[PDB]
Amino acid sequence: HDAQHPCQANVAVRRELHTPASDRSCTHLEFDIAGTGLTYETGDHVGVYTENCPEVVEEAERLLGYSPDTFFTIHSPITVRNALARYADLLNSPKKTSLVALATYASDPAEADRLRFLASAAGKDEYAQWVVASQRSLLEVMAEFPSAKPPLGVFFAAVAPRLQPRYYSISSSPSMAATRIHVTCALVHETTPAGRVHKGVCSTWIKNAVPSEESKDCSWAPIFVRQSNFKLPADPSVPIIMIGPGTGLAPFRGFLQERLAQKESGAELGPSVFFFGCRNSKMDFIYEDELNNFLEQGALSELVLAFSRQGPTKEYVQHKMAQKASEIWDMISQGAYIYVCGDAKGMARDVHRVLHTIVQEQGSLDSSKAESFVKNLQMEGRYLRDVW
Ligand SMILES: Cc1cc2nc3c(=O)[nH]c(=O)nc-3n(C[C@H](O)[C@H](O)[C@H](O)COP(=O)(O)OP(=O)(O)OC[C@H]3O[C@@H](n4cnc5c(N)ncnc54)[C@H](O)[C@@H]3O)c2cc1C
Ligand SMILES: NC(=O)c1ccc[n+]([C@@H]2O[C@H](COP(=O)([O-])OP(=O)(O)OC[C@H]3O[C@@H](n4cnc5c(N)ncnc54)[C@H](OP(=O)(O)O)[C@@H]3O)[C@@H](O)[C@H]2O)c1
Repeated sequence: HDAQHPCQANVAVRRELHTPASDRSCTHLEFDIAGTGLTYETGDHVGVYTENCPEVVEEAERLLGYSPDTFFTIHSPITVRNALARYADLLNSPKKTSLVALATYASDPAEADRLRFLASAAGKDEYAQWVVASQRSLLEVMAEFPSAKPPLGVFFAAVAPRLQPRYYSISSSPSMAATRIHVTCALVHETTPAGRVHKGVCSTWIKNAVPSEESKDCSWAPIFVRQSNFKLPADPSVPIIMIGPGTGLAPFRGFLQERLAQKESGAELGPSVFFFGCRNSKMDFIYEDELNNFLEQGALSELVLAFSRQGPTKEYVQHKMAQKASEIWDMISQGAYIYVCGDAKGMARDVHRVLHTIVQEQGSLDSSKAESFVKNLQMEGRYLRDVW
């Protein structure tokens, strides 16, 4: 019932979205909010509190040397083991103030000197490479310096920051489902430059959550809702363009549920065009069936697709945007809103760059005018991005 403070909501359904032939995974999850004061609007975000994997917690317990059977008041009582699971960010990289604190408690002079060094101005380049670039966890830094043994209070006050909640762009509309909060969540699983195997904290928890639809002893999590400006226009007559691939599809599923929801009790839809992208029609084409239904009805006018690993061609959403550069510019002159959701470092940037180019050819403006023009779709509120 608060952004800072969560509501114990349960997991009703949890399903894999990829096919058994997919090499990756994407979970569809539904939070049951019946009887909770939680309310949400299309395009809003849901924050989720999660916990650490037990192996990671155990490595911390090894390193810290506490009795897990100690109870204590995190600034009502809790055990060391549960505090590490739910309140300690163990896997991100220690800030410099956290290294300072470890050094204070490092009984090896050389280890204590190295910790203090990495936190000093003199050590900034080294910190950037050995800690940040390599994505070394608090648990690794601590193993590198085993004489650093901070007391329980310091550890939670200065060494480990709290385990932040993870945000997901809600993928359902309240009209279609006012009792369920829908999330679409890619399983994260990387290897750091230093070679640590990292399981995404919240995306692994979601992947393995037990839903009430398969057992009574079901999973639950403290959730909460964050209002966003990623909202549909006032009236359906306004034409809209939705661009996100992969999990960038999430908000638009709510968008299409909302169009349809209004559509049953309302006016004709404006043209809807959705650019989707994924690896293979037979692997990660999440929500395929639902999308064709949205087409059979009037929810979405059209669904361009981009498959980047299936077939000879590496097709991306922006590549499918340039081919359709004529129709979308017409959409702009008709007053269309444009939505971009998904990966922020590559796709959004690439899509942003493509957008600037399309106006030049289909608008006859120079680079500066195009830039100012696009900047002005943003200010007007017609160009929206939900990226991460
Ligand atoms: C507004 C918003 C909406 C979102 N919507 C969605 C959505 O709809 N679907 C979805 O799947 N996700 C979404 N995300 C992203 C999501 O919130 C999480 O970031 C993502 O799921 C990973 O969560 P995780 O806890 O599992 O991974 P984490 O455990 O947080 O890991 C995150 C990344 O950090 C890397 N990492 C590991 N160790 C280190 C280190 N020491 N230093 C630096 N980096 C390290 C990992 O390799 C990994 O790539 C959204 C994010 C935002 C902000
Ligand atoms: N390499 C990266 O830096 C990168 C990019 C995106 C996501 N991720 C990670 O992978 C996980 C799943 O994310 P997701 O499901 O949204 O991503 P995804 O499934 O990897 O991406 C879906 C589609 O987006 C395509 N794509 C990749 N780069 C693109 C670009 N620059 N422009 C346009 N399209 C592009 C992918 O192509 P290909 O995959 O065939 O290249 C794929 O076809 C996330 O946890 C995320 O952190 C990593």
